[PDB]
Amino acid sequence: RTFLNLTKPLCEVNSWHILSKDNAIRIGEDAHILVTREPYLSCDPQGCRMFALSQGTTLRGRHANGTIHDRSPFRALISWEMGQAPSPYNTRVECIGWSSTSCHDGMSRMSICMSGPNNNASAVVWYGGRPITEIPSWAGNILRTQESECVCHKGVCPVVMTDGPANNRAATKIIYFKEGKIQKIEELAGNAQHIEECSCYGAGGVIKCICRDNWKGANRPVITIDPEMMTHTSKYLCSKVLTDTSRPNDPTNGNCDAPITGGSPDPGVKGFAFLDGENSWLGRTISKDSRSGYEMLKVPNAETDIQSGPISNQVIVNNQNWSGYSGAFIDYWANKECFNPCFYVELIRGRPKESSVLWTSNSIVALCGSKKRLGSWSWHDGAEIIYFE
Amino acid sequence: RTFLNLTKPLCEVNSWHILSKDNAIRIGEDAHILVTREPYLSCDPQGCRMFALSQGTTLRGRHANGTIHDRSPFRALISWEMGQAPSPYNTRVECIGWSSTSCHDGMSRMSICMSGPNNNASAVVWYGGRPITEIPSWAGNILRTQESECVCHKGVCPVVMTDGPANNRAATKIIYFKEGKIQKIEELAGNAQHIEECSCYGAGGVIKCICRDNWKGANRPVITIDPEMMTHTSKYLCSKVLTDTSRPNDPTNGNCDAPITGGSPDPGVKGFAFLDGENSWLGRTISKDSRSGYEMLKVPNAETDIQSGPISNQVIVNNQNWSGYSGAFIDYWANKECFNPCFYVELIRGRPKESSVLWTSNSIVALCGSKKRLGSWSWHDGAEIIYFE
Amino acid sequence: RTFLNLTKPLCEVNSWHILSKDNAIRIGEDAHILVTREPYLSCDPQGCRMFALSQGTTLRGRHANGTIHDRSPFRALISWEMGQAPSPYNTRVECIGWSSTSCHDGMSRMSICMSGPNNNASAVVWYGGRPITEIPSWAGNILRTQESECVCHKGVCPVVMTDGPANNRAATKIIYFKEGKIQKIEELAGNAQHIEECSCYGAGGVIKCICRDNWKGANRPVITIDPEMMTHTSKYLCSKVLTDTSRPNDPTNGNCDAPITGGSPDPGVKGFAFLDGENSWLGRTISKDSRSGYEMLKVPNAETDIQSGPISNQVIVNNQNWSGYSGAFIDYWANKECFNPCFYVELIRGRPKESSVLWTSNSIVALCGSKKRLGSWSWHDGAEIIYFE
Amino acid sequence: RTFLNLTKPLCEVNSWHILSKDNAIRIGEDAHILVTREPYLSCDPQGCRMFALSQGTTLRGRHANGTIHDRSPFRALISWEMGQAPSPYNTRVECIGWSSTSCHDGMSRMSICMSGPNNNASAVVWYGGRPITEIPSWAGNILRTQESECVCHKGVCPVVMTDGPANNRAATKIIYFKEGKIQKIEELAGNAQHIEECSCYGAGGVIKCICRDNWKGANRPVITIDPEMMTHTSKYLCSKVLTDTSRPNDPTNGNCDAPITGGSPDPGVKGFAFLDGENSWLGRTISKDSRSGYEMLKVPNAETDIQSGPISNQVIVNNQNWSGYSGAFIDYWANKECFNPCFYVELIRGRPKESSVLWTSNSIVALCGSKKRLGSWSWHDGAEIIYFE
Ligand SMILES: CC(=O)N[C@H]1[C@H]([C@H](O)[C@H](O)CO)O[C@@](O)(C(=O)O)C[C@@H]1O
Ligand SMILES: CC(=O)N[C@H]1[C@H]([C@H](O)[C@H](O)CO)O[C@@](O)(C(=O)O)C[C@@H]1O
Ligand SMILES: CC(=O)N[C@H]1[C@H]([C@H](O)[C@H](O)CO)O[C@@](O)(C(=O)O)C[C@@H]1O
Ligand SMILES: CC(=O)N[C@H]1[C@H]([C@H](O)[C@H](O)CO)O[C@@](O)(C(=O)O)C[C@@H]1O
Ligand SMILES: CC(=O)N[C@H]1[C@H]([C@H](O)[C@H](O)CO)O[C@@](O)(C(=O)O)C[C@@H]1O
Ligand SMILES: CC(=O)N[C@H]1[C@H]([C@H](O)[C@H](O)CO)O[C@@](O)(C(=O)O)C[C@@H]1O
Ligand SMILES: CC(=O)N[C@H]1[C@H]([C@H](O)[C@H](O)CO)O[C@@](O)(C(=O)O)C[C@@H]1O
Ligand SMILES: CC(=O)N[C@H]1[C@H]([C@H](O)[C@H](O)CO)O[C@@](O)(C(=O)O)C[C@@H]1O
Ligand SMILES: *[C@@H]1O[C@H](CO)[C@@H](O)[C@H](O)[C@H]1NC(C)=O
Ligand SMILES: [Ca+2]
Ligand SMILES: [Ca+2]
Ligand SMILES: [Ca+2]
Ligand SMILES: [Ca+2]
Repeated sequence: RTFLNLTKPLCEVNSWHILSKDNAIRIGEDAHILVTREPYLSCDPQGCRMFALSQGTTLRGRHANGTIHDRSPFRALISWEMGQAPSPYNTRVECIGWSSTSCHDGMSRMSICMSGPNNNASAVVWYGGRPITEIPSWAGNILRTQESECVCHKGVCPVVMTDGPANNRAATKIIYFKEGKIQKIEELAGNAQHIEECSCYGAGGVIKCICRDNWKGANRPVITIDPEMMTHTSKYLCSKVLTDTSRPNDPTNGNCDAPITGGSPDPGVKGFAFLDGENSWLGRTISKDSRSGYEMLKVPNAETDIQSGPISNQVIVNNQNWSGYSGAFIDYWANKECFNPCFYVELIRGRPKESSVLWTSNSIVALCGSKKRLGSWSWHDGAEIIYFE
Repeated sequence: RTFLNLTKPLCEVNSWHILSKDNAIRIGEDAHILVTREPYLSCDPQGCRMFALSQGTTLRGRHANGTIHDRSPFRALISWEMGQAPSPYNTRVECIGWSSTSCHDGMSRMSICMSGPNNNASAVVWYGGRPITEIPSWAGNILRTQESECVCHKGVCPVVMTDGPANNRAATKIIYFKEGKIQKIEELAGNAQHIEECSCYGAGGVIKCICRDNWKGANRPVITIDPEMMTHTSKYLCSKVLTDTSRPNDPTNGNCDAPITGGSPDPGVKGFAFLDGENSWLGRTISKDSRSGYEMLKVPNAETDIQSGPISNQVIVNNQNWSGYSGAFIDYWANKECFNPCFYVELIRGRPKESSVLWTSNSIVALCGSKKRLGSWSWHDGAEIIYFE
Repeated sequence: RTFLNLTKPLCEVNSWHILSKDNAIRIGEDAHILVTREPYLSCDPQGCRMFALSQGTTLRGRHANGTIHDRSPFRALISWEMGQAPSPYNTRVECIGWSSTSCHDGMSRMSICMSGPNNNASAVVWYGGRPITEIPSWAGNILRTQESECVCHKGVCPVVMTDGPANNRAATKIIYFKEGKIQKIEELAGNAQHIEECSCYGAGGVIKCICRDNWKGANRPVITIDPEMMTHTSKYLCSKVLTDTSRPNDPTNGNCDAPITGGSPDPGVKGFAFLDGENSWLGRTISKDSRSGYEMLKVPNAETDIQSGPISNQVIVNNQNWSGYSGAFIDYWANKECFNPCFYVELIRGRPKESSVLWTSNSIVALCGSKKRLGSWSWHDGAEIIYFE
Repeated sequence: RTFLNLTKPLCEVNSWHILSKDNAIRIGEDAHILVTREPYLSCDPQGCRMFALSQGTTLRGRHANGTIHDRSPFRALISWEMGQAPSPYNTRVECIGWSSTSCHDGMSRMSICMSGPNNNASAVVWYGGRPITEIPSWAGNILRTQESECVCHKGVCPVVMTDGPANNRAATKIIYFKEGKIQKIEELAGNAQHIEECSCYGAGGVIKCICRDNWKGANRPVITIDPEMMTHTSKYLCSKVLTDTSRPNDPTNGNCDAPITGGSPDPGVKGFAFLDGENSWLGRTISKDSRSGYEMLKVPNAETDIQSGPISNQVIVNNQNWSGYSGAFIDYWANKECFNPCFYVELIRGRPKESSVLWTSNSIVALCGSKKRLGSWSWHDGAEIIYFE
């Protein structure tokens, strides 16, 4: 056991293979499955786990009614063995709250959750399963964070947090942790105009966080973090291939340093990309308006070229099925000379798009890169809504 | 592993951060969750766990009917991973009976349960998960104990027990254990006139037990124990801020050495406080009459000053929601230079306050000290009783 | 770490303290609890576990219907953490069949199950979780064994087995195992005329098995086994206090060497006793006709004196409640200078005594000796049969 | 821990003893049990586990409806502790997909699953719980594999795969893995004309794979693999005792080098055999037409003599009960001088044979060889289909 160092480059990726799928809604139709949303996966030296914000009720329970609501005193971050569906019997409570992140540094796991009222939230930072630090809201408006895993290097794990408006300038900070203790706090710098729900990974000693601009941009903000110097820079993804949801049609040219407006009717969704020159892949919903479908697009130089377009594609979820948030993770402890990109897609079921039921929940699908040319099919949730009526 | 020694001082506390909530009643409305009461938490070198007295049925089961009853041959102390809800599938039986205490001495856990008929109860003392000692009733009237964790120092774990009337003078003893064997027994001494359900913690080589006087006082008795000499003193919390339930209004002056009587209609409830000069916090139900709401009041010198009032407060459970028992615990194995205060609140649902159902049970919330000034909100149970009708 | 040696003497016993109780039937009214019968307990260096023969269905399942039947291809020996109820989620399948025994030699656990048709059953002997040895029926009539734990000394664990009529002379053997391999087989010798379902325990290098004579005696046969020499003798309990069920009134004198007959209407039930001169205790159903109630009786010199009677008694289950099989076990790995006797009572619910349901199952209660004079109460099953109607 | 090698000989087998049975359909009538099919068992240094392809839904759930269907994005290979029934709470996801194999090389477990659309399937190869290698379909027609365990020798684990028509010549390959990495690929060679679903086992440094010819033969193809040279040969079982399902009556002579045609109405079923000169056993369904009943036949020189007939038999499942797939496995880590043959029988319930329900699933029974002459009885599933109507 030692601290993880981000000493390896990203593996070449040409295709995406299936890693895990929990079929939670299908199973939760009759088994005791907790309602969730905002899932992800995170790994450690022993393997990978799935994570999500429980709503403190089962899917078939009468308390599933009303779970469209994002914040309550009944939510908590829970983790479970990858592949299983989350039940009250197989899940570990990482922390209490309604927004979270988590990562392993090679020694222990840090987990963070925000809870409390809108104008007075606080974060609690846990390490090795114990509470270490507490951070009060600094802008009095829903202190909140990534909703996917953080990334560590030589013991130092940066985390992106925001507090302030969802539709206006907000106060974002990069907080650098070691064993759950604050090493440094920076205010967000650079040209990104709004930051939410960053999806982050590391490679070659560099951490990149592709985030959600909920205020103006249909293009995604990118923050580049040096976890050794504990400094960062920010801007937008340059590609004309817009990846936020509710975006206009892709334009002739993207914009590296300003948001591209437009889209209807959603201001944003969590998402991700892996940016590695020619070896760059962008995820997005297939629908430009809604959280339906999901596609991976290989867009060489998407980080630096406003003219970059797709040279290959892979449908992860067809546009006849619902998707949701998407984010990045990597099994940094794999026995490979490169760090292989993985991602998950949250498959939201229920409200508001399916209003024949009273609840909102999701299942999870996750895939990682392949150098091979693999065939594919749609990994939709798979549940029949009529069965819940 | 080594014996825990109470060598550290209490951490400074200015507010309370969320530690855990199990949402047991919400989840138990449709998953297989045990009916409980008298819950608490207790930690060890590896972490913290939740404890409670099962009723030997699930919340939705037909045998949940009648569970307002406190004592039966179908109760047992159970423990389980912090944050999970107590099911028949994830709970460890610590011992059999209907009143208990438990604590880890740094090497192993000691667990104690009382069972039997009112006029002939006995305690069984467990250590390392094996029964070590048995203790028969000495006053033939519901031999009973703490209903929250005991505390250990150099292997010596004092426990406060009582046998005798609930509504008149009784026979309290402090029994000193090491590896589940009786080292010494003392009869209660000092100015506390009635002792029940003590909530105890350790700091700076001194163990403090804040208890319930079910006979006269609305102020809580306080026993101070020297675990090395195995001797003690007792009196009452000096503060005018009364913390028992069914208490009258706070008077102008409290009384260190005599009970402050009054209040209606109930003689008492298990509660707690941390007492450390200016760094003192008293918990109580917000209602002076019923087990509803729960608030933490910072009252400097509450332990010694009859005129001490609150300088701050934090609502833990709003007064439109049910509370219950409350008690102290500490993660004595945390990687801190001080012992940080934690507490839990039992959130009782069902009878007698909610008679639309035939059962009585509870969920749990737990919080710990923070040196920061954190925002707060209500951590009420969150179940809808109508769903159970 | 090492093979257990039976070198310690039995602890002095003056009353019985509660060890465990699973409340399976109460819990199983709603939770997913397996139908069982023929339970017992058995310990190893880490702790104690509960055992029983599942019927391959849950209590509330439609397949619980018809579970009065003793033998099917759907039964198996399962073990689980002491105190929990047996569910499909927390039980380990030891082996497959419809008669069993099990014991730990200090290194690993041996478990044995018989299965197959009446005229052609077979035993499979398991060790450390792997199948070691198979034993075919020698008399073509329901090869069967103890239905409670065996006992090992220096790695040698003798097991008593019977093959032959239940209501006439049969063929009993003592098979000595080591690591699941047969070391020696002996034909039953001595004065016991019929042997079934032996309840065995060890002390001072000697193993005593108290059994059920289903053919003639209402007094119980006693087999004494020397595990080093691998030899034995047999006779009956001498006491006039008869302990099998469906017995006549206790006569003026018992008989050391021949069966005391009589009783109505059933030939036998599994039972046990601890025999240590003055320190001797006999368990039996309170009713002399049916398996109801259960009492422990201290009968000095029960093993040698035909006029020995009780000098103390403890009611374990009141005569208004159903009991069932009873058997011996000891936690040989306790941190004590003596081996402390323990026993369990099988609490049978359903058919044939409770015919308003279609199933037969049980719950378990277990107790151990105390040197103290402890109060007591009835530890009956606690389920309300009407809730299953 | 070392790499396992196959130098030991097969144990002599004269009868079959019961190893395990999970009773999953009986139990799943009321507990939360996953719908499965294509089960098997596989062992490692610690013991054995049960495997199967889940359908991503419980047996009682509404999504059970439609589970006759073999391939969907909702299936996954799951493993669990031998003897338990597969629930959402005790199952490990080995990989995602609708065809699999798995085996332990003495150091870690390799698991492989195929998923994707019929024309573009892909395999993901896992080792030690991590994804290692991906393989795209090469014939573009349902790439598929063994549905029972693979076998490893000195780090090398051969796997047989097929891609192509089910009803005509297809493209079978042997792929040799080491730590999940491809060491070599071979096209099928020899006189076997069609290969599906091989049941494989090792002894004397040689792996034999007994398969299913779904195109022509009612006799079973046999593939002999040398795991050191990484080469193979193929032909058919010589015996007149035909072991596929939907076969004609046994002819007077079998055929070592060509398929024997006939039987109605089904083209084949996964099965197995142990081939060891005189010590040879063939399994098959009792019915020549349908997947009903199951018998083991000892047929000396079945691998080499076309006139070889049975010299003994054992009924495993009577012909009044449904059977299904059957396959081979061995506990190669047993403490024995020889490798003892084991096998399982999949017990299919529901569609198409039991059309009164909407689902298809199964339970499992497994047996291993014995040198003794043990009696036997039928180990059928035991659920009442009426209870599911
Ligand atoms: C802390 C919190 O409530 N986060 C919520 C965020 C915010 O609403 C937006 O990022 C605006 O800040 O996104 C969601 O609401 C959403 O769009 O589904 C889900 C998530 O629970
Ligand atoms: C899951 C689904 O049905 N998605 C469909 C959506 C939704 O019906 C609307 O977004 C509802 O507002 O509409 C589309 O035009 C889109 O947005 O891509 C087509 C897509 O197939
Ligand atoms: C052993 C026992 O019965 N303890 C019970 C005590 C006593 O009744 C009082 O302390 C009076 O002695 O408090 C309760 O009843 C109560 O107030 O809810 C709960 C608890 O179960
Ligand atoms: C949980 C709850 O509703 N509490 C309410 C109680 C209860 O109605 C009574 O205690 C029932 O006896 O009444 C109050 O006046 C009080 O006690 O402060 C107001 C409080 O909001
Ligand atoms: C193997 C077997 O069937 N054992 C059964 C035995 C025998 O019937 C008797 O000992 C007569 O041999 O006792 C029972 O039937 C019984 O009385 O409740 C239960 C047990 O299952
Ligand atoms: C559990 C129970 O009800 N036991 C009762 C039994 C049974 O009813 C009969 O044995 C059934 O045949 O009858 C008694 O006379 C007896 O045996 O002592 C009284 C006892 O209270
Ligand atoms: C990958 C796949 O679908 N395998 C299926 C195979 C193929 O149909 C045949 O081997 C023909 O190739 O056999 C089954 O269908 C069957 O007979 O019950 C079950 C199994 O799921
Ligand atoms: C389980 C069962 O009932 N099997 C019966 C089968 C099936 O009914 C048919 O195969 C359905 O196609 O028919 C038989 O003639 C046979 O196959 O030997 C008799 C056998 O008892
Ligand atoms: C096979 O394993 C055995 C037992 O570990 C070992 O003695 C032998 O050297 C190995 N044989 C080969 C050929 O590797
Ligand atoms: Ca946006
Ligand atoms: Ca009081
Ligand atoms: Ca008898
Ligand atoms: Ca065929």
